[PDB]
Amino acid sequence: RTFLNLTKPLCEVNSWHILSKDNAIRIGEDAHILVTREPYLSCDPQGCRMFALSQGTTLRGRHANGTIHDRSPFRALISWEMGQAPSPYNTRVECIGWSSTSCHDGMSRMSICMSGPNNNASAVVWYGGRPITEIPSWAGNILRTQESECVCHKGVCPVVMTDGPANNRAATKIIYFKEGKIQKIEELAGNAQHIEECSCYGAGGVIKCICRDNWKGANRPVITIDPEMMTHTSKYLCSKVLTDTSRPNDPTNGNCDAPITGGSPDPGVKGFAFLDGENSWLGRTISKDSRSGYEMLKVPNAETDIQSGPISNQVIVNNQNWSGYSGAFIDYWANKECFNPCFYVELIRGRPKESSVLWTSNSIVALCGSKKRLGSWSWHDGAEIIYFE
Amino acid sequence: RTFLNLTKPLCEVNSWHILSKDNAIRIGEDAHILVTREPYLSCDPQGCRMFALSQGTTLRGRHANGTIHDRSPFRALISWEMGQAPSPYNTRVECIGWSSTSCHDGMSRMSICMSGPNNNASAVVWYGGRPITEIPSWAGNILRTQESECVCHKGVCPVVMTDGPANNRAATKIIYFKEGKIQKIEELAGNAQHIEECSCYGAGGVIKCICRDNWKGANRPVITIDPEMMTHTSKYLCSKVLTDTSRPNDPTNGNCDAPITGGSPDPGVKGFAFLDGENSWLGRTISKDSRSGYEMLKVPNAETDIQSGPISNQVIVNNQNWSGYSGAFIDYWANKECFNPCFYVELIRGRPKESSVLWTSNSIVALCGSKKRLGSWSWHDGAEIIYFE
Amino acid sequence: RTFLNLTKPLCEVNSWHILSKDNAIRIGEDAHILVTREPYLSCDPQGCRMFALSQGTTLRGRHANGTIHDRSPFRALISWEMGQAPSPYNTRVECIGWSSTSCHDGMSRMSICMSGPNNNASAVVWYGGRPITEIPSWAGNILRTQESECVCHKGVCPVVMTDGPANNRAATKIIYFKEGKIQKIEELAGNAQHIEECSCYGAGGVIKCICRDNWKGANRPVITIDPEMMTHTSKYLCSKVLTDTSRPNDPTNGNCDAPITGGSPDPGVKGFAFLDGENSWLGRTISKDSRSGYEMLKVPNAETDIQSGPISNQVIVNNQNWSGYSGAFIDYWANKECFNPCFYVELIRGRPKESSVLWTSNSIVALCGSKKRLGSWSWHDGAEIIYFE
Amino acid sequence: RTFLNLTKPLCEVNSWHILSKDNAIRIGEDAHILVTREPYLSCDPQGCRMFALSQGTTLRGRHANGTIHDRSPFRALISWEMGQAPSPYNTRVECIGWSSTSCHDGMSRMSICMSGPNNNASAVVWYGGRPITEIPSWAGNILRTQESECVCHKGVCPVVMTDGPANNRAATKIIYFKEGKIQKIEELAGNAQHIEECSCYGAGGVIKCICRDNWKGANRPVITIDPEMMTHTSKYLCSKVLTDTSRPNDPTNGNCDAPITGGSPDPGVKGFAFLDGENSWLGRTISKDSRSGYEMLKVPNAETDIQSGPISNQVIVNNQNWSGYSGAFIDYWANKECFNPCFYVELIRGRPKESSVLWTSNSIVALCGSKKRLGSWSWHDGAEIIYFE
Ligand SMILES: CC(=O)N[C@H]1[C@H]([C@H](O)[C@H](O)CO)O[C@@](O)(C(=O)O)C[C@@H]1O
Ligand SMILES: CC(=O)N[C@H]1[C@H]([C@H](O)[C@H](O)CO)O[C@@](O)(C(=O)O)C[C@@H]1O
Ligand SMILES: CC(=O)N[C@H]1[C@H]([C@H](O)[C@H](O)CO)O[C@@](O)(C(=O)O)C[C@@H]1O
Ligand SMILES: CC(=O)N[C@H]1[C@H]([C@H](O)[C@H](O)CO)O[C@@](O)(C(=O)O)C[C@@H]1O
Ligand SMILES: CC(=O)N[C@H]1[C@H]([C@H](O)[C@H](O)CO)O[C@@](O)(C(=O)O)C[C@@H]1O
Ligand SMILES: CC(=O)N[C@H]1[C@H]([C@H](O)[C@H](O)CO)O[C@@](O)(C(=O)O)C[C@@H]1O
Ligand SMILES: CC(=O)N[C@H]1[C@H]([C@H](O)[C@H](O)CO)O[C@@](O)(C(=O)O)C[C@@H]1O
Ligand SMILES: CC(=O)N[C@H]1[C@H]([C@H](O)[C@H](O)CO)O[C@@](O)(C(=O)O)C[C@@H]1O
Ligand SMILES: *[C@@H]1O[C@H](CO)[C@@H](O)[C@H](O)[C@H]1NC(C)=O
Ligand SMILES: [Ca+2]
Ligand SMILES: [Ca+2]
Ligand SMILES: [Ca+2]
Ligand SMILES: [Ca+2]
Repeated sequence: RTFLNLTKPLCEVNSWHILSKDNAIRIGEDAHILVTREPYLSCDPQGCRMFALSQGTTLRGRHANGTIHDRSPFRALISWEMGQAPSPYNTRVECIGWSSTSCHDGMSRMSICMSGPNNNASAVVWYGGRPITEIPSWAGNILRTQESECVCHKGVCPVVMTDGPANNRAATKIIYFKEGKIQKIEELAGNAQHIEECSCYGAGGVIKCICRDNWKGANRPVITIDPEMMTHTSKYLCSKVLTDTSRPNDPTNGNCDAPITGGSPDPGVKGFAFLDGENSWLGRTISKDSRSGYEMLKVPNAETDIQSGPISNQVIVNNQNWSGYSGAFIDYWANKECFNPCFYVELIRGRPKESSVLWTSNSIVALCGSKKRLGSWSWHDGAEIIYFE
Repeated sequence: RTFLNLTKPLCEVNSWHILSKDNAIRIGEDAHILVTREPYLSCDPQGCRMFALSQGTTLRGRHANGTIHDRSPFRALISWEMGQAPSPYNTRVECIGWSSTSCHDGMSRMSICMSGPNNNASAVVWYGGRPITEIPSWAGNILRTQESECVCHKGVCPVVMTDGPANNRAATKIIYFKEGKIQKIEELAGNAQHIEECSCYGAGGVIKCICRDNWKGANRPVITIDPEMMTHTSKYLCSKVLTDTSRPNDPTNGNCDAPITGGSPDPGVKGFAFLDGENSWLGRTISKDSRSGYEMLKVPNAETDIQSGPISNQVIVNNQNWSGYSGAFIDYWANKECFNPCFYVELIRGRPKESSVLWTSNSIVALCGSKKRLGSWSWHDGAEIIYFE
Repeated sequence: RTFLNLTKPLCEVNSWHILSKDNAIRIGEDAHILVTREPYLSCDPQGCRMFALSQGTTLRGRHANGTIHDRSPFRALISWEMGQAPSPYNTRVECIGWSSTSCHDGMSRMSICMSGPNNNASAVVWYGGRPITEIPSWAGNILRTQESECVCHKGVCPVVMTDGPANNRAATKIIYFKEGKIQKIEELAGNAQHIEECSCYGAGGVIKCICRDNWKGANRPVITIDPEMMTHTSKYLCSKVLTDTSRPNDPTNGNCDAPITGGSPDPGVKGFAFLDGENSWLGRTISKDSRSGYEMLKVPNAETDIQSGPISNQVIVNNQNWSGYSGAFIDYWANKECFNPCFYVELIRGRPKESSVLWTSNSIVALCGSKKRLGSWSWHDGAEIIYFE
Repeated sequence: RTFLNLTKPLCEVNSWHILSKDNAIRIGEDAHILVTREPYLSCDPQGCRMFALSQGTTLRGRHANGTIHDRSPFRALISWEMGQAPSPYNTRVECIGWSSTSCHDGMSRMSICMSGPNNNASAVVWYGGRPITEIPSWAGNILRTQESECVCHKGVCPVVMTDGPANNRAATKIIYFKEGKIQKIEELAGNAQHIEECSCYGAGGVIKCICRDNWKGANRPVITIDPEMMTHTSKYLCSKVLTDTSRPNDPTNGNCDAPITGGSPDPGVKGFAFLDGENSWLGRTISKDSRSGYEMLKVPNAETDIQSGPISNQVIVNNQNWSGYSGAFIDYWANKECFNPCFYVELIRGRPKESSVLWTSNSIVALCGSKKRLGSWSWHDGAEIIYFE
């Protein structure tokens, strides 16, 4: 056991293979499955786990009614063995709250959750399963964070947090942790105009966080973090291939340093990309308006070229099925000379798009890169809504 | 592993951060969750766990009917991973009976349960998960104990027990254990006139037990124990801020050495406080009459000053929601230079306050000290009783 | 770490303290609890576990219907953490069949199950979780064994087995195992005329098995086994206090060497006793006709004196409640200078005594000796049969 | 821990003893049990586990409806502790997909699953719980594999795969893995004309794979693999005792080098055999037409003599009960001088044979060889289909 160092480059990726799928809604139709949303996966030296914000009720329970609501005193971050569906019997409570992140540094796991009222939230930072630090809201408006895993290097794990408006300038900070203790706090710098729900990974000693601009941009903000110097820079993804949801049609040219407006009717969704020159892949919903479908697009130089377009594609979820948030993770402890990109897609079921039921929940699908040319099919949730009526 | 020694001082506390909530009643409305009461938490070198007295049925089961009853041959102390809800599938039986205490001495856990008929109860003392000692009733009237964790120092774990009337003078003893064997027994001494359900913690080589006087006082008795000499003193919390339930209004002056009587209609409830000069916090139900709401009041010198009032407060459970028992615990194995205060609140649902159902049970919330000034909100149970009708 | 040696003497016993109780039937009214019968307990260096023969269905399942039947291809020996109820989620399948025994030699656990048709059953002997040895029926009539734990000394664990009529002379053997391999087989010798379902325990290098004579005696046969020499003798309990069920009134004198007959209407039930001169205790159903109630009786010199009677008694289950099989076990790995006797009572619910349901199952209660004079109460099953109607 | 090698000989087998049975359909009538099919068992240094392809839904759930269907994005290979029934709470996801194999090389477990659309399937190869290698379909027609365990020798684990028509010549390959990495690929060679679903086992440094010819033969193809040279040969079982399902009556002579045609109405079923000169056993369904009943036949020189007939038999499942797939496995880590043959029988319930329900699933029974002459009885599933109507 030692601290993880981000000493390896990203593996070449040409295709995406299936890693895990929990079929939670299908199973939760009759088994005791907790309602969730905002899932992800995170790994450690022993393997990978799935994570999500429980709503403190089962899917078939009468308390599933009303779970469209994002914040309550009944939510908590829970983790479970990858592949299983989350039940009250197989899940570990990482922390209490309604927004979270988590990562392993090679020694222990840090987990963070925000809870409390809108104008007075606080974060609690846990390490090795114990509470270490507490951070009060600094802008009095829903202190909140990534909703996917953080990334560590030589013991130092940066985390992106925001507090302030969802539709206006907000106060974002990069907080650098070691064993759950604050090493440094920076205010967000650079040209990104709004930051939410960053999806982050590391490679070659560099951490990149592709985030959600909920205020103006249909293009995604990118923050580049040096976890050794504990400094960062920010801007937008340059590609004309817009990846936020509710975006206009892709334009002739993207914009590296300003948001591209437009889209209807959603201001944003969590998402991700892996940016590695020619070896760059962008995820997005297939629908430009809604959280339906999901596609991976290989867009060489998407980080630096406003003219970059797709040279290959892979449908992860067809546009006849619902998707949701998407984010990045990597099994940094794999026995490979490169760090292989993985991602998950949250498959939201229920409200508001399916209003024949009273609840909102999701299942999870996750895939990682392949150098091979693999065939594919749609990994939709798979549940029949009529069965819940 | 080594014996825990109470060598550290209490951490400074200015507010309370969320530690855990199990949402047991919400989840138990449709998953297989045990009916409980008298819950608490207790930690060890590896972490913290939740404890409670099962009723030997699930919340939705037909045998949940009648569970307002406190004592039966179908109760047992159970423990389980912090944050999970107590099911028949994830709970460890610590011992059999209907009143208990438990604590880890740094090497192993000691667990104690009382069972039997009112006029002939006995305690069984467990250590390392094996029964070590048995203790028969000495006053033939519901031999009973703490209903929250005991505390250990150099292997010596004092426990406060009582046998005798609930509504008149009784026979309290402090029994000193090491590896589940009786080292010494003392009869209660000092100015506390009635002792029940003590909530105890350790700091700076001194163990403090804040208890319930079910006979006269609305102020809580306080026993101070020297675990090395195995001797003690007792009196009452000096503060005018009364913390028992069914208490009258706070008077102008409290009384260190005599009970402050009054209040209606109930003689008492298990509660707690941390007492450390200016760094003192008293918990109580917000209602002076019923087990509803729960608030933490910072009252400097509450332990010694009859005129001490609150300088701050934090609502833990709003007064439109049910509370219950409350008690102290500490993660004595945390990687801190001080012992940080934690507490839990039992959130009782069902009878007698909610008679639309035939059962009585509870969920749990737990919080710990923070040196920061954190925002707060209500951590009420969150179940809808109508769903159970 | 090492093979257990039976070198310690039995602890002095003056009353019985509660060890465990699973409340399976109460819990199983709603939770997913397996139908069982023929339970017992058995310990190893880490702790104690509960055992029983599942019927391959849950209590509330439609397949619980018809579970009065003793033998099917759907039964198996399962073990689980002491105190929990047996569910499909927390039980380990030891082996497959419809008669069993099990014991730990200090290194690993041996478990044995018989299965197959009446005229052609077979035993499979398991060790450390792997199948070691198979034993075919020698008399073509329901090869069967103890239905409670065996006992090992220096790695040698003798097991008593019977093959032959239940209501006439049969063929009993003592098979000595080591690591699941047969070391020696002996034909039953001595004065016991019929042997079934032996309840065995060890002390001072000697193993005593108290059994059920289903053919003639209402007094119980006693087999004494020397595990080093691998030899034995047999006779009956001498006491006039008869302990099998469906017995006549206790006569003026018992008989050391021949069966005391009589009783109505059933030939036998599994039972046990601890025999240590003055320190001797006999368990039996309170009713002399049916398996109801259960009492422990201290009968000095029960093993040698035909006029020995009780000098103390403890009611374990009141005569208004159903009991069932009873058997011996000891936690040989306790941190004590003596081996402390323990026993369990099988609490049978359903058919044939409770015919308003279609199933037969049980719950378990277990107790151990105390040197103290402890109060007591009835530890009956606690389920309300009407809730299953 | 070392790499396992196959130098030991097969144990002599004269009868079959019961190893395990999970009773999953009986139990799943009321507990939360996953719908499965294509089960098997596989062992490692610690013991054995049960495997199967889940359908991503419980047996009682509404999504059970439609589970006759073999391939969907909702299936996954799951493993669990031998003897338990597969629930959402005790199952490990080995990989995602609708065809699999798995085996332990003495150091870690390799698991492989195929998923994707019929024309573009892909395999993901896992080792030690991590994804290692991906393989795209090469014939573009349902790439598929063994549905029972693979076998490893000195780090090398051969796997047989097929891609192509089910009803005509297809493209079978042997792929040799080491730590999940491809060491070599071979096209099928020899006189076997069609290969599906091989049941494989090792002894004397040689792996034999007994398969299913779904195109022509009612006799079973046999593939002999040398795991050191990484080469193979193929032909058919010589015996007149035909072991596929939907076969004609046994002819007077079998055929070592060509398929024997006939039987109605089904083209084949996964099965197995142990081939060891005189010590040879063939399994098959009792019915020549349908997947009903199951018998083991000892047929000396079945691998080499076309006139070889049975010299003994054992009924495993009577012909009044449904059977299904059957396959081979061995506990190669047993403490024995020889490798003892084991096998399982999949017990299919529901569609198409039991059309009164909407689902298809199964339970499992497994047996291993014995040198003794043990009696036997039928180990059928035991659920009442009426209870599911
Ligand atoms: C802390 C919190 O409530 N986060 C919520 C965020 C915010 O609403 C937006 O990022 C605006 O800040 O996104 C969601 O609401 C959403 O769009 O589904 C889900 C998530 O629970
Ligand atoms: C899951 C689904 O049905 N998605 C469909 C959506 C939704 O019906 C609307 O977004 C509802 O507002 O509409 C589309 O035009 C889109 O947005 O891509 C087509 C897509 O197939
Ligand atoms: C052993 C026992 O019965 N303890 C019970 C005590 C006593 O009744 C009082 O302390 C009076 O002695 O408090 C309760 O009843 C109560 O107030 O809810 C709960 C608890 O179960
Ligand atoms: C949980 C709850 O509703 N509490 C309410 C109680 C209860 O109605 C009574 O205690 C029932 O006896 O009444 C109050 O006046 C009080 O006690 O402060 C107001 C409080 O909001
Ligand atoms: C193997 C077997 O069937 N054992 C059964 C035995 C025998 O019937 C008797 O000992 C007569 O041999 O006792 C029972 O039937 C019984 O009385 O409740 C239960 C047990 O299952
Ligand atoms: C559990 C129970 O009800 N036991 C009762 C039994 C049974 O009813 C009969 O044995 C059934 O045949 O009858 C008694 O006379 C007896 O045996 O002592 C009284 C006892 O209270
Ligand atoms: C990958 C796949 O679908 N395998 C299926 C195979 C193929 O149909 C045949 O081997 C023909 O190739 O056999 C089954 O269908 C069957 O007979 O019950 C079950 C199994 O799921
Ligand atoms: C389980 C069962 O009932 N099997 C019966 C089968 C099936 O009914 C048919 O195969 C359905 O196609 O028919 C038989 O003639 C046979 O196959 O030997 C008799 C056998 O008892
Ligand atoms: C096979 O394993 C055995 C037992 O570990 C070992 O003695 C032998 O050297 C190995 N044989 C080969 C050929 O590797
Ligand atoms: Ca946006
Ligand atoms: Ca009081
Ligand atoms: Ca008898
Ligand atoms: Ca065929």
